[PDB]
Amino acid sequence: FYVRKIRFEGNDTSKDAVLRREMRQMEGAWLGSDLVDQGKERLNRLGFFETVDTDTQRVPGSPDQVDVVYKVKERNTGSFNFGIGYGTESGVSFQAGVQQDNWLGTGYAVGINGTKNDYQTYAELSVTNPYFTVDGVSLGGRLFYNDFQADDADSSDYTNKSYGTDVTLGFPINEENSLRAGLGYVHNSLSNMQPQVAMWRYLYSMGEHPSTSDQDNSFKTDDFTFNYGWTYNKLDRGYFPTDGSRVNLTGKVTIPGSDNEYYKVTLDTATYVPIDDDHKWVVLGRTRWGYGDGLGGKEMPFYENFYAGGSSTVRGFQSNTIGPKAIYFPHQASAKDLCKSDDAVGGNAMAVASLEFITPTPFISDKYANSVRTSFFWDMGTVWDTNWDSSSGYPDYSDPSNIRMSAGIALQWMSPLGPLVFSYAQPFKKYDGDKAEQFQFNIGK
Repeated sequence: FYVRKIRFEGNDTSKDAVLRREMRQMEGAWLGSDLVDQGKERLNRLGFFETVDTDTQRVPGSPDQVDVVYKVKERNTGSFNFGIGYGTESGVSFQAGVQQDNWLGTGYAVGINGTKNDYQTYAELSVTNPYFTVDGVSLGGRLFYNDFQADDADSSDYTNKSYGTDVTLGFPINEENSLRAGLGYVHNSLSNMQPQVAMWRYLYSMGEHPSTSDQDNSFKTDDFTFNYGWTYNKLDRGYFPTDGSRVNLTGKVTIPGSDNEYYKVTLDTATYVPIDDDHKWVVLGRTRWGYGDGLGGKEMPFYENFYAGGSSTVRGFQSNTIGPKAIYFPHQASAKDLCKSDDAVGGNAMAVASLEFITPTPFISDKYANSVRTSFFWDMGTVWDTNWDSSSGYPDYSDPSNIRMSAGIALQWMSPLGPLVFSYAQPFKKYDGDKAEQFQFNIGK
């Protein structure tokens, strides 16, 4: 018996000539099991396969010829994910999931994700194909479920169960630049809303005028959107930058087939300026911007509002407190006129800025220095409601000018339990109903 052809079945991503080198069986030359078995074990030495087996196939219409088939399977192990942590005004957060790129030689990248915290429960099904022509260009699919409990996020009472879809293109415009664009669908099921002037104005705008009696009432919507974005990143290191910037522009727009008629746009900038030779003293320039409104006829959805205050925006203020507050019709909590509250609602417009100064950590003169970052900050921000008709006795929520600020210290440490962050700030400039939260902490999400 003699070998005619040495075939490689399941040679998906590994090259043909590569696998031909790791086996010394000559074509045309006499077949020997000794040379077949040695090629299989050498293919395992490469370690790019889970299972390698030999199968000598007989040639059709030949009493002598035999084809040597090496049936191989590449071990593309999927990504497994799990996450636990704490944070002031977010509480105990659970972030677990699982993604697979090899599924099922399509060759799309499929994944199932999940999130659970005090106010939000999220779940998604992802499907996207990278390469996809010239560069890592993509067309993505997203099937999501979301449950938001406004009372638990420090806002005025309501509950919004969301179901929707995403069809997003991801053009990599540079090594440091990305540009995404997509289509969307979103079903929002608003329920148990607490009556106030700020959210009843949008329901009166949508033509769905409800009751002012008590909490129980529904409002289901269906929307189709065009999503766009851009991400610039020139940060020297990932998690503790010293030089470079990061810009994120992510705005959406409603299609004329949707129930809601609105547009919303956001901008987030981070600028790191090192003032030395060893990048020990650095100045961080962070800014966050947001704007949206009811594009013709009606007002923008209050679930799409902008919020400020807390660990990620303005420290010294409890989560979501900065900006407008709810003006209730009956009573507030556990009367025959309007009731102004301390409970935030957010706004269609917000501007946040922050000047931070990172210094070397005192008391630590070691190689443990690149683990902890000490910073002194000055945080500033405001959120307002464009459509708040002051034509009253209640505060002008349409006024941008009342910008609230804080000063404080910050500590970041790559702790044995994961990323640890704690801040302590004084809210030196506060306005009517703004709630303070001096010490704020966040552990490894």
